[PDB]
Amino acid sequence: KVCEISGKRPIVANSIQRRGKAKREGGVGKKTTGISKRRQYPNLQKVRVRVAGQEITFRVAASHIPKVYELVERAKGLRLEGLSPKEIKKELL
RNA sequence: GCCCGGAUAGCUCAGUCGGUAGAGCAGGGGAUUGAAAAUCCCCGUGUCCUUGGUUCGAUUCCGAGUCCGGGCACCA
RNA sequence: GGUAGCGGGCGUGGAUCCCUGGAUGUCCGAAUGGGGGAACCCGGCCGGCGGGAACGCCGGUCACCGCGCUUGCGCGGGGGGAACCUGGGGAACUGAAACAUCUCAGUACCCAGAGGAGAGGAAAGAGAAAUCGACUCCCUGAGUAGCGGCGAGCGAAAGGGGACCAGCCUAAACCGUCCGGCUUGUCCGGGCGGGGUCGGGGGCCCUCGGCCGAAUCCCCAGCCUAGCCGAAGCUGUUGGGAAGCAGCGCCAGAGAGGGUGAAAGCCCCGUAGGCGAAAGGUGGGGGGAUAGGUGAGGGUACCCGAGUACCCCGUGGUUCGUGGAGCCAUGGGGGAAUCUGGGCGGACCACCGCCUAAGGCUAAGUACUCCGGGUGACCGAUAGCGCACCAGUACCGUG
RNA sequence: GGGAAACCGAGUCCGAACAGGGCGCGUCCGCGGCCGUGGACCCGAAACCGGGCGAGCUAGCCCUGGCCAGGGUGAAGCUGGGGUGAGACCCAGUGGAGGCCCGAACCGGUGGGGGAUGCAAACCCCUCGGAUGAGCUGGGGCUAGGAGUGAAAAGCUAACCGAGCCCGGAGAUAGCUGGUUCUCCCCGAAAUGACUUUAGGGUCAGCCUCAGGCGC
RNA sequence: GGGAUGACCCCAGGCGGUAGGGGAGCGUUCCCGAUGCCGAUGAAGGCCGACCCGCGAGGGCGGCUGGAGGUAAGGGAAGUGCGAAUGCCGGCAUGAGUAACGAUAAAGAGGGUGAGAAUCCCUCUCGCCGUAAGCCCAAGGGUUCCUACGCAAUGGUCGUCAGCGUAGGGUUAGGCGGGACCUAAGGUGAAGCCGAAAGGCGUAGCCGAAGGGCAGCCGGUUAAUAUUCCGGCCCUUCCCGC
RNA sequence: CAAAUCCGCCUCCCAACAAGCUCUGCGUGGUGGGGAAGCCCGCAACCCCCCGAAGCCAGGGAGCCAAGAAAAGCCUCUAAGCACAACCUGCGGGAACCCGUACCGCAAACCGACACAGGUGGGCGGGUGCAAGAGCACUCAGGCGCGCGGGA
RNA sequence: CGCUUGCCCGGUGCCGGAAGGUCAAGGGGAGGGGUGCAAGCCCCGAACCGAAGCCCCGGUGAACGGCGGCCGUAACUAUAACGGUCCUAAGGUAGCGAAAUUCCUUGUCGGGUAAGUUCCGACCUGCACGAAAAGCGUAACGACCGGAGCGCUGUCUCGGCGAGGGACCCGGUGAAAUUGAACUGGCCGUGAAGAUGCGGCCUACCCGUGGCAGGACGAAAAGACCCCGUGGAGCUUUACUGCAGCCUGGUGUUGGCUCUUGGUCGCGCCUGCGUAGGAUAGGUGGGAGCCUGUGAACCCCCGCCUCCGGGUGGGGGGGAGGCGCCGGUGAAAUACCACCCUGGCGCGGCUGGGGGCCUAACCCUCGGAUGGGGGGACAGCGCUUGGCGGGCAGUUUGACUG
RNA sequence: UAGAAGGGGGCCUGACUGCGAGGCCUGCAAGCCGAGCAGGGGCGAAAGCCGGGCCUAGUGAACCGGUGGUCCCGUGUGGA
Repeated sequence: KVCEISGKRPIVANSIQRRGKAKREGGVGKKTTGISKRRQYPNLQKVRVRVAGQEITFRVAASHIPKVYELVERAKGLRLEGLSPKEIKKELL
């Protein structure tokens, strides 16, 4: 699934199996014994964090963890209550 | 093809951190006992592969040649 | 209405009939009060009807999600569409005279989204020209340059001819205000407003002020949705019938065509030519109005889009299949600078040049044909659409 | 025009070479024959892949109901009697157990005959297996295509399953088999060789034909 | 060879033919020729001929049929010629008056009716079923129920008959069965979790029945309905008032 | 998942293969209906014995191991509330909606292209005889002779 | 159910082994190269450290599996209790045996029959039984397969008669596969080698109805069998290549405090005893002076190293003296000062391994918690490295060929 | 084939570079024989002979790579 901050989501990539010797060394070069489709995923993770009274957690790529703690800070100038951890986040840019 | 180890007594192997060439086994002479062994004394044996060079000389230290032994790859 | 028949009616006091606007429109269906085996059952609240409290009708109103403004109130969305379009996923038969890389192919297909189109789009561009100057589309370039078990095969771009013609708004410094935090400070950060948009510009300090103009609104012309006017021939004869044949005439901006008992410019409907809208659509094509935008110096060096550029690992796009492998995109790890900044010109270094990434919009030229009209060295009932006829019907299948 | 190219040019390339030697004197449209790419003369597979439709037939399990005439055998346990120091134990009576027995309904299919353009795309007659259980059965549910289910045959999954049906890719491919439509005139073959994952298929040579030229 | 090239006369040779190569023609559809030409005193198409012209494919001529179209000379395009494909569509033949007429429970006579009766109606004999071949419900079917007129077809024969044709009748509920009650497997699904899209899970809730809950018995009437209509006896809920 | 006078746990007066209060079945019951075989369509009893369920009283009893649905209606306990409400027991008068109901239904009307010798769940299924029975033979009620026939 | 289930861990599998060999990314960088005028910027790259797997050492049978040959010998002959020799991981035990296993085979004896390739009992030269793909047995059970008797019969010698439903004749209704056209005979021959159809001869007036199956190479199904096609599809494995899954090193999510050790670069101290020689000489260069109130000679208290000869560092006292050249020996000589690792200690940076304890990420739990317990930087997950991998997929497995 | 191709010695390296008229063989592509000119050599006094071996088998197209050289190309220019 997808990063709530960065918008990164799984992609398709190939998997190329080669044998043989680099041309760059010894020679003749490499042959592709096979190729298959497969997918790469974003290293994502949970970040739980304070903000107001409620708990509110984010499921974000590891590479943007910081950007959450940054968002917490710059929502210090903002009126936040209402039994709605759900709307805090929604109202959280 | 590329990177490691090695050659020393008949066999199998230990060495000065440059100045000594040494073990075990086998073979041989004797001690021995009912037989065969196991004890125990005693000796034989060298171009240290190899040609060069460092050096006061070198088995050791370094260029190089040679063969035996490993290790990892490529093959149109 | 497709009219025949009973059995009744209407109309120059202008009917039937055609165009435009409105009214009414059960039940199902995205289906939305709730339920459900689609067209059926069952409710709440407010009002109405019956003698009407129990019963039953009638009208109004009650789904969920997303955005905004004091929990209510406002805007929106949902589904369908012959092709045509963009994005996310994405085969195999086959070809290679076997097959595995390669090919068929980013094809068939699935999914989401857009609209009368869609996509793209104003240079971190092309590439070698003392060069060009957004994007799309056609003709060349060219089966060229290249890619390739260098096999089978795949296959660019620049440049030249045309079509169309258009350019714009923000982020950031700096300034003002409203609100809510803190360690109550000339402070931190949030919403508006102002400033500001570039191949060098902008901000801040000090000395000089004028046209360009909508893609937004308004008005017209024209056009679509009913219709109207239209020239000129008689007789005889053969014949079931004249439009044939014969005598004597006439029109033509009209001798396209169809019809009439056979074969007709002048009998009928038309054709050439010319007319017409109260109402609804359309509409810079032609006129008007705003919104918006236009200079120069000299100094400070405060700002120019960040987990980004950049390097490394894994992949995709391109003619490029690891190759000397750049450029453009990016899942993972590390990780800057603000113009003495940064990317590109096919590893790399140095010279010489090109361009300003990390926010957005933007007509026209192009695509398709459910729909209407025009044509045909197209078919003429085993043809042509599957259907000229009551056909996606009868009939076949659980579907 | 030569050359891989730099390049040179009526020449140019290998070469030291005024040796030798290799290559070096029209276009446009119409018409007709043949070739390449596209189904490319027409009909035909067994199969492969994609998206859907099927558990109202059949297989398993889940929820809730229903059904099994009448006979037969007689487990344990009770109660009494006996036995012993106490007991084990042994008798009678009672009692009604069980993937027990006979046999309908009901579930099944063992042997033989009939049927064989059938009454019937699995039937009929005689005979036979089970029948309180690992039992049969109605209604409501769930699992699917390299997947389900299976007391296990590769069985079943809507009258043909060693991988269902429908539509599409699609006019797959088919070195194989079949078929190919009016008339007259002139000429008229081959069934050999070489190579071929080749051997009933091909490529070159050979043998048929037409046009132009040459002329014993 | 003539050679007044005449495509006509004279002379001399060649002419079996599969795969194939080459050369000439004939016919089918459509276009120019066309605002023309033929045509009811008869177009196209159809049927006949012993006649005329062509080597032949073909083309003329004549007679009958047909009733509104046809289209030269000279040229141009192509869906252009069938006997075979276990070819495709349709029509009609052969087997042939042949095998069959769907349980071996079984028939006979007399009266009706009618154009017409082995096959319809009535009566009397005979035979077959009777944990059925009888009666009552559930599913599924969808007017087949009842009546009046009928018999072309459907019926394995016949048909005056019918589950057939035309037309009109006929299904009545507080208490029977479902729904304005309940929950079962399972399904759906607030909160909530997951997945490239499509979508997959899931607490409470909701749907879901032949299981739980729940008030009707005995008689009579129709051509065709009956715990539904009618009669006697016996019940259940709501609402208002005392 | 204390809110209870209800449940559940202790403790002690009475009371116990009972009585008492309940709730079903069958019997009877005011009275209402029905009512053969027989002639051309028609006279109005209803009593006594015997066999007897697999049905009823039903949540009955015993034995056994494999240890045998949920929820509402229905009783009771209290919450907020409310006590001029509100329930409960009689008695009177009102009110009581939607859908199905013909016919075939082991079959010629359903599944099998057919008026097909096949397939199809629940209840009733009389009498006599053969040991029993839903078995077998005949037979009640009721229904049929199977939509081609005649001769040899 | 009963009685039992022997021997072989060479090879395959699985289980155990903190050593050792091989080993990918990664760490590390001796040294090389391209370019710049250079600062630099760019490529390659050797030692060494570096997982799972593999090698290696062991275990393991109700784990895959396996369980011998040739010659000789007893006072008749026959045969061998005994013996020799080769091979193996080990050489088949008990029990059964011409068998659902036996080729030779109808083995040979016996039983049953008048006669018995079958059947039952025996014997073994078991082509080719054998212990949990169990061995030898076993009351009761069986629409299972074999061999026998008794009873009874149309099964048969060997057929007969009879019944009903069809077959046949008449009235009504009326199909089918098949079909080049047909005026459709025998024998010998002939022919693409099995003739109604050609040749010669022989037979035979025209047309039907009930019967039979020898022929029309009769009908039906574009042969399963055999080939053939560089045709298809299901199954297998130590066939090829991949993929799901599982294992594993480095990273990220990932943090505190200790102890213990590696490798590297700094520096600061040591380190060295052949023969001779004052005495324990590392090299090479410098070198005529150095040391002491920056308290020297001598003694005692005390650490470390040793070739046991000595070398060297501290503390306390004490007082004014110490060394080299020269000399002499040796290849090389001395005091003092330099760069230099031959090996070692001490603080340093720089990364890198193992042990513990913590709690605060992550995960599990607790009468529902802004909290308490438990695990804990491990586990899970992202990217990446190498391995195992018929559990799954695509395919290849030649031609000639009397 | 001894009128040496056989046996023995001396000096050598033509087991050359650049070409090659003309033919054998032949579907293709391959295989074979080769006089002669230029250059620089060996043996011989010279004539001359030598472009491996008495002769006919001892072999493998293209593709992809390795090493050593050289006139060539070198993605704006120099170099890589």
